[PDB]
Amino acid sequence: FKSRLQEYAQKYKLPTPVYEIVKEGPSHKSLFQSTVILDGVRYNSLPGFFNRKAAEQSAAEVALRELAKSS
Repeated sequence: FKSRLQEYAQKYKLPTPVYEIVKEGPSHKSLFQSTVILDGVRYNSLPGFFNRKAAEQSAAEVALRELAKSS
């Protein structure tokens, strides 16, 4: 959520988005999942990521897309 979406939440007077990170699977074949929670609304990233940054970006994309939908 950090960046544009963060500034948006601030302008929307919404509670600071909560970032949670979930890591599962083998130590050599691990998968990352990012969850961004904003005002009770949960934004889950896509599965099948092998990088924390990749999952985080996906989570942000979901939040942004859902924002455009609500826009």
